[PDB]
Amino acid sequence: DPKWEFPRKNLVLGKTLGEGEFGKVVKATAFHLKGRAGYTTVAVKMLKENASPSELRDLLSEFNVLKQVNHPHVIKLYGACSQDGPLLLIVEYAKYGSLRGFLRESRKVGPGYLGDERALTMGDLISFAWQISQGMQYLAEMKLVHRDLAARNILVAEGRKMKISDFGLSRDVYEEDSYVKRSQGRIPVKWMAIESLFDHIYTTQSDVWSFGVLLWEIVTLGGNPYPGIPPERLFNLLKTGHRMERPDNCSEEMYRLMLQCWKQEPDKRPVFADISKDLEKMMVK
Amino acid sequence: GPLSLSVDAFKPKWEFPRKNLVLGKTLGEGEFGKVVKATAFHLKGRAGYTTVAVKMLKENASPSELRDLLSEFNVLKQVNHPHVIKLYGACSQDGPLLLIVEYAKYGSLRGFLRESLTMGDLISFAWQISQGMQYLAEMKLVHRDLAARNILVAEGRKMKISDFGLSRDVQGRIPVKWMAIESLFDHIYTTQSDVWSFGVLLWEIVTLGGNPYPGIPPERLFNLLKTGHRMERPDNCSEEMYRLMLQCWKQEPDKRPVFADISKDLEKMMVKR
Ligand SMILES: CO[C@]1(C(=O)N[C@@H](C)c2ccc(-n3cc(F)cn3)nc2)CC[C@H](c2nc(C)cc(Nc3cc(C)[nH]n3)n2)CC1
Ligand SMILES: CO[C@]1(C(=O)N[C@@H](C)c2ccc(-n3cc(F)cn3)nc2)CC[C@H](c2nc(C)cc(Nc3cc(C)[nH]n3)n2)CC1
Repeated sequence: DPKWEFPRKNLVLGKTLGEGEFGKVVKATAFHLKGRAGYTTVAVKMLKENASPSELRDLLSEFNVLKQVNHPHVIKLYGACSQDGPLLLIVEYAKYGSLRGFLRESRKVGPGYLGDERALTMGDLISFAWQISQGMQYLAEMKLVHRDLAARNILVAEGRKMKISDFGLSRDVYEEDSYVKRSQGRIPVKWMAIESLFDHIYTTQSDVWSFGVLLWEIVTLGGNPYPGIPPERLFNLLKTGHRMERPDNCSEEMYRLMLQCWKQEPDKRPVFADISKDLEKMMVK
Repeated sequence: GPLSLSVDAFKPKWEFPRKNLVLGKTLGEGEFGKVVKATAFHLKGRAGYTTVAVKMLKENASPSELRDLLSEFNVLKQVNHPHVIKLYGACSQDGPLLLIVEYAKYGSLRGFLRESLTMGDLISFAWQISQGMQYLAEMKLVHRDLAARNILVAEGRKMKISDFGLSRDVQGRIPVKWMAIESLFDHIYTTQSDVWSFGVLLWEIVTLGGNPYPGIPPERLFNLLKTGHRMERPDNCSEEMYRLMLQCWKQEPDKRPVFADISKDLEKMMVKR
């Protein structure tokens, strides 16, 4: 595609920001990038030499999705180097890294959580959730289930701006408002809705479940969900009716919103436009 | 679904009591799971403590990971061969799912070779793997993920085939650089695609844990293999051995050798030394 193909000579790759088993994200710089003069700091998502067909299909799918979606709280695609070399995916540089990493740092790093850029209040945590909810509102409007919504997969940009990232597992759902796969999914079990885990059904309403898990991560400052519980235990735990308890540092109003997101029946959960309104009513109060 | 049924089913011959397992140091770990050394008291009617390896999931494990671990348990109950990694059992009643397997002291074959052995030792390793694969092929088991990282090196340098989480009897998460051409283009996995992968494993042995297709990205390999290209003859490799690699990488699966032929070729190399 000529609108997205970037000259490889103009990209210069730097240090590794982080790494999986099959791929990595490196800090980079790009010369003469989409009208800009000079160099621009960017992130490059790419595969390792041990890459599977599924990892390659997912990186290709992330590229496809990112060409079609533009939102202030969705990570911005600049382009790709995809001829005479490996597939390099050029995306916006979010300076604070993951939301999980950012929030876990605020425990350790002063001024820290307080109930400018390192001082956090409950007001700021609600704001972060609201930004992500606004991005998911838009992504649900585009007929697009993210599936892997979690605090490790949100990035934190300049001005503490939330950027939904890691679109490799996201699927189109124009067909039937649902994505169903026969085989087992690669979403971590502790972020999955009950119908996704048991029945393999992924909708906007299972992204609402996952968002509920993200809310819990946000208020506990990057907590590990279902702490100490093996992931195989989630099948029986969720079926019988159990959900994560109210974390210390969380209002009744916020916990009701979490419990709403984790209703067994997906029609009884709130849509992303309602979630945005709840968080607005929390903010103003 | 399939996994909720398996998990529930999974929760006597293979149930090891948790109180007799003492987990030791971590041997290594991926994103979603780890392998730890342990001591097992009264393991399968054996006196005292037996050193074992324990595979457990990490707490961000997916359904895919959990299925693979249960699938490995399912496969390893049906197989017993000196060059396949032995299952002793599982802890399923007391906390997380622990899979208890044979302990091989030197780690992965890839890691063993990268530390480094004569050409006779290298040919002996390829033969052992080929023997275990001849056994697996006879048991109707396609391994799928044959590679030097998925072979373990036990005491006396005995090769153990391992990592049975992706094996199937009779989308894709096997790395592109080890997959057969019909696997790449048609998603077909047979004994003859294990042969292809063994050929890549054979290349890894003679290079002392080399990275296959070095400086070619996996995305470009599809069209290089389709057109006819293969890896050239590596250094410290005979004409006889390279010919055996090239035949494992024939496009048509019928033209590739079976594992009896491979073993027979390797038996004929060692007797001529
Ligand atoms: C959560 O993401 C990180 C990580 O460790 N990811 C692992 C788990 C990971 C797994 C698979 C693959 N794959 C990449 C592929 F192409 C395929 N898989 N890459 C990485 C940790 C945070 C890191 C980062 N740190 C800082 C300080 C800034 C920053 N800015 C960014 C990052 C981006 C994309 N834009 N701007 N990113 C990015 C990588
Ligand atoms: C290739 O295997 C190692 C590794 O780092 N693997 C990573 C990449 C990895 C990924 C996923 C999971 N998962 C485990 C799960 F349950 C799910 N995923 N575990 C580990 C490196 C070698 C290490 C080892 N070192 C030594 C010195 C000895 C040794 N002996 C053994 C090992 C066994 C099984 N029996 N005896 N093993 C075992 C782990």
